[PDB]
Amino acid sequence: TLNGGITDMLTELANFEKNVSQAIHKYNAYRKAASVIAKYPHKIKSGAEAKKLPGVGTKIAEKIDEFLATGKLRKLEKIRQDDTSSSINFLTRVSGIGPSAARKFVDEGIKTLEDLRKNEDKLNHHQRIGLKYFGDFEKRIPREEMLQMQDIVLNEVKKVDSEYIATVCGSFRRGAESSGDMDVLLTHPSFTSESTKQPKLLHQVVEQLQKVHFITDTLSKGETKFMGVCQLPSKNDEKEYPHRRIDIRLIPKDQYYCGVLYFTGSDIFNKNMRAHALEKGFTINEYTIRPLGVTGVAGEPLPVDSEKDIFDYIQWKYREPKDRSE
DNA sequence: CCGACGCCGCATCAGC
DNA sequence: GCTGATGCGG
DNA sequence: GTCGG
Ligand SMILES: Nc1ccn([C@@H]2O[C@H](COP(=O)(O)OP(=O)(O)OP(=O)(O)O)[C@@H](O)[C@H]2O)c(=O)n1
Ligand SMILES: Nc1ccn([C@@H]2O[C@H](COP(=O)(O)OP(=O)(O)OP(=O)(O)O)[C@@H](O)[C@H]2O)c(=O)n1
Ligand SMILES: [Cl-]
Ligand SMILES: [Cl-]
Ligand SMILES: [Cl-]
Ligand SMILES: [Cl-]
Ligand SMILES: [Cl-]
Ligand SMILES: [Cl-]
Ligand SMILES: [Mn+2]
Ligand SMILES: [Mn+2]
Ligand SMILES: [Mn+2]
Ligand SMILES: [Mn+2]
Ligand SMILES: [Mn+2]
Ligand SMILES: [Mn+2]
Ligand SMILES: [Mn+2]
Ligand code: NA
Ligand code: NA
Repeated sequence: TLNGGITDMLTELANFEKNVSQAIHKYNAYRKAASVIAKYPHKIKSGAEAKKLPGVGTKIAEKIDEFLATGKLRKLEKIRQDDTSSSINFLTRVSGIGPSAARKFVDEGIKTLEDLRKNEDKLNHHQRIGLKYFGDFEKRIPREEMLQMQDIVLNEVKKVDSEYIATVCGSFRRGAESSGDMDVLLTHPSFTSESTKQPKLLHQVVEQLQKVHFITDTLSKGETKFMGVCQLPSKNDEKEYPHRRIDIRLIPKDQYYCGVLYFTGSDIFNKNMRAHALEKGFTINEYTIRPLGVTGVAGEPLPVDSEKDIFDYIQWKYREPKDRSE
């Protein structure tokens, strides 16, 4: 892409800060800079030019000047050669292993894929499954396959209870031609902000998808959020499709608009949008947008009858999902 | 300079 | 068992 | 690491 070298550098720095340094704000700062640069419609010729963009400061401007001059960043060359940093970074690529578990594993002499495989008993359930499908989870999902997965989820959901509505969100809803995984928002009239009238609303759906061998494993599961693994069925003599991550979030039906804005994202879009709301005197979560009282305490949920209504409250023009890929 | 940086679900642990 | 901190994830 | 105040 236009400034791909810079955004890659920044993304790598972000990862280092999160996984190694354990500095979440630095991680977020770097990702924010990469995101604003990614969107910038000119090929950046200097750090000064980049510094004009919001989120890009003095330190990043300097790194951009070094990157542009040399094609490299010394700081990253160093980090790349450091054994602890490199090991910690790799372990964190397994779902369920974060910065803390990675550093602990590397402490115990567990630091390669092979090491993990021969110490399964040191992993929790999530981590065990993340390792099992490590290779598959590296692969992206063509949109054509997302469409196939959408049909299966939507039709299977209908067979449990025709009152369910399932909406594929995440990168798919933002129009991506390929997705890292599948994200599904689920509703049912028996679960609203004002009561849960049926039990097992999410469970029933997971069971059904498992029953037809779509869902193959579970990373975690509660009453409103399921994290697992799924796989398209392959044809006769046809090689198997990769295993894919799937996230399903059951949302109170009357709070669909807040939930769908939330689950559509992107994650950076959300951080940016929620931060602006705070600046504007509001707080947005997946359920409500609420006013901030003077004390700084949230008040009553404001009326919402569209995604647009939420943008309006905070004085932002509506942005279609495809324009929320930050 | 500096205080804030999105907001919440589920798994695991420490403490009682 | 419960409750609140921490990890890791959406 | 950045930015408003
Ligand atoms: N998972 C879903 C999907 C949608 N709906 C209902 O369906 C309506 C709109 O249908 P749909 O086109 O599928 O969603 P949106 O286009 O995002 O909503 P709208 O066009 O009304 O703004 C929403 O008001 C919502 O009440 C729901 O309850 N649960
Ligand atoms: N830190 C995060 C992570 C995720 N999300 C929400 O959860 C959605 C799904 O998460 P994820 O699958 O990780 O993001 P995608 O945008 O779908 O990216 P990908 O193509 O890799 O799946 C995001 O889009 C966003 O709406 C969020 O609010 N904050
Ligand atoms: Cl930090
Ligand atoms: Cl480099
Ligand atoms: Cl360093
Ligand atoms: Cl859909
Ligand atoms: Cl709320
Ligand atoms: Cl769109
Ligand atoms: Mn992904
Ligand atoms: Mn996704
Ligand atoms: Mn996801
Ligand atoms: Mn597989
Ligand atoms: Mn703003
Ligand atoms: Mn996290
Ligand atoms: Mn400033
Ligand atoms: Na700037
Ligand atoms: Na991980």
